[PDB]
Amino acid sequence: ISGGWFREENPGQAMSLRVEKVLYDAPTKFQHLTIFESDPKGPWGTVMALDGCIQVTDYDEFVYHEVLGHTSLCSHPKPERVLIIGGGDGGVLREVLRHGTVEHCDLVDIDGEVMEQSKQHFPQISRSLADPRATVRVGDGLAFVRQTPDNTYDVVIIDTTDPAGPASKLFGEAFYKDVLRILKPDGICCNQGESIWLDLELIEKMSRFIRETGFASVQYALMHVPTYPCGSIGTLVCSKKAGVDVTKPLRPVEDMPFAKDLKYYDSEMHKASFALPRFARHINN
Amino acid sequence: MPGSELISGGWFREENDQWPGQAMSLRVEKVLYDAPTKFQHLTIFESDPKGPWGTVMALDGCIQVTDYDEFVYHEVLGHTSLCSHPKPERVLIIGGGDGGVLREVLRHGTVEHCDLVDIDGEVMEQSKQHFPQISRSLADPRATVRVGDGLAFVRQTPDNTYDVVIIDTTDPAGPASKLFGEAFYKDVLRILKPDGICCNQGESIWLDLELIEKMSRFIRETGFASVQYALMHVPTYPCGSIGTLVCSKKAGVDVTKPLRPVEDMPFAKDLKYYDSEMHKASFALPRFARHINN
Ligand SMILES: C[S@@H](CCCN)C[C@H]1O[C@@H](n2cnc3c(N)ncnc32)[C@H](O)[C@@H]1O
Ligand SMILES: C[S@@H](CCCN)C[C@H]1O[C@@H](n2cnc3c(N)ncnc32)[C@H](O)[C@@H]1O
Repeated sequence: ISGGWFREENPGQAMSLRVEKVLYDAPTKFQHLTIFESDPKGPWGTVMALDGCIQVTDYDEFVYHEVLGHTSLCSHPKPERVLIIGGGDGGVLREVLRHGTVEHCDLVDIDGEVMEQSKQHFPQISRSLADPRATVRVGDGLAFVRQTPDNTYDVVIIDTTDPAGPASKLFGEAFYKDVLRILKPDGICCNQGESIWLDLELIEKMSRFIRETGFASVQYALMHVPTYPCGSIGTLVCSKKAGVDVTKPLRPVEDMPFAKDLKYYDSEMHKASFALPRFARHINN
Repeated sequence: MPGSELISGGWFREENDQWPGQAMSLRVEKVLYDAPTKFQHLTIFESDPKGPWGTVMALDGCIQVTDYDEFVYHEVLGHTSLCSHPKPERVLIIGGGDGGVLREVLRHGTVEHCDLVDIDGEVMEQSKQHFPQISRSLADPRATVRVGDGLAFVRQTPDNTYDVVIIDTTDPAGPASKLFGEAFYKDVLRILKPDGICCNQGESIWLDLELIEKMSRFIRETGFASVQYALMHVPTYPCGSIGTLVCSKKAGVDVTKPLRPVEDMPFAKDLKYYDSEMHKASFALPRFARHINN
């Protein structure tokens, strides 16, 4: 409520944001969705949470959306067809659609209410959802990839909630076999790759099963997000083709017309993301 | 501003008007220390043993160290600076009474002596009592630890005394206030030898960007040839990161690329965060902050 504290806890730590006004707080068909304006004496703006876990804020949203969208597309030689699983807020889709190469993007999120509330309360995040290059569907991403042809996509971006709720299977090897299949030979996959502080064991598990399922290479890109647990998150950037080094940008964004509208990502930051703290560096070898 | 009332209903809550609208919280298993010293409010507590954080120290309600992530800031301060220097033999730490940066500095076989001057002797005594893995080098024969204001210490120190000066302070509100000022950086530039390096506690790009820009400008104006900010990942600092301004007295020095890589040192494998790839990556800043570095 106004003057209280949205508190995110799931051990012995919580990140909290002061509330100015609650805009929406209700059950969807799948999740508990909350949207509030945080204290205007702070920089956060409007905040969206799902099942108690912060998803986007006005002040820092650009980080994760730019890192997912551009690290993957600038690693691809000519990304024309893209799939986003999850991503119902539209942020990754806004970034992907900056690229002049993209002809079509399909976005599939299980919760149609996330798209609706993002259109109502996060116009700068959701502008993309109406673009005629995108087909936006309500549905489970695991079912979607199981109905999708081999060799459909240049890039697949898995922008999901954590393993504990409706995204559970999207962190498993069966799903990843299907993502490898629906990618074209030169395809790239990236995901919501979780934390090196909280989820190191899961990142090592997934990096190994993704490689073993048939991806030629898998590297974790670390990013700074103040409102995600412990202040960061990462993405596993995976290449179907051997001999690809996703840690150096193949097509640097500085050669693109929208490079100077980005707030976080550029080529120095792309290369820097793959340097990991010594305790974690074995992820990237 | 803050003291004992941040410990409320089972938790320490990092509420501060230096970061409005937010607060990191850690749960409290047992308060170990909570009292005003001669200069600051010192709080030490054991966090939830079900969590990883261990013991936690705060000053004037600002989290300073936890057991679990202290290695990050101490390794980055200590090794980014020394690894940027051709032969760092004489080092000064202003602040740093927990000993963490000193522990890292003393890994270096080049160091003949390090002086440490912290205003608050209570911080050193409680670090020895409650953070032994952090404070393990305070009594080293290669260190001299003194209790006093760093502003006075630097003004008394002769020209051309130190190869590296590390300014490991609390925030600008309390006793560290003048350590974020031009007058003080004048003295640091003077006490450095010609090929000196300094670095500091350079605050947050998400909360203090305007302060970082101001320090960067006046450090260059005092006469330092180059100033670059290195960003690092610290979960228990506000917004989950902090930085350091790494400054070269001499021109032609690229502090962003290690001069003496740590990998050619026998203790490289002992570090938990820092290495040369992390050193080079730390100077890459989000586009909105990149003007701090050029
Ligand atoms: C909000 S987005 C994360 C915020 C940063 N863009 C995570 C989305 O993942 C969706 N999600 C969770 N599970 C699934 C499945 N199984 N399929 C598709 N999308 C899903 C969920 O409905 C969110 O809108
Ligand atoms: C705890 S240390 C930072 C935590 C990571 N090592 C910050 C130290 O700055 C000291 N400090 C603050 N002001 C000054 C002055 N003016 N002089 C010296 N040391 C100072 C203060 O007593 C802390 O122990």
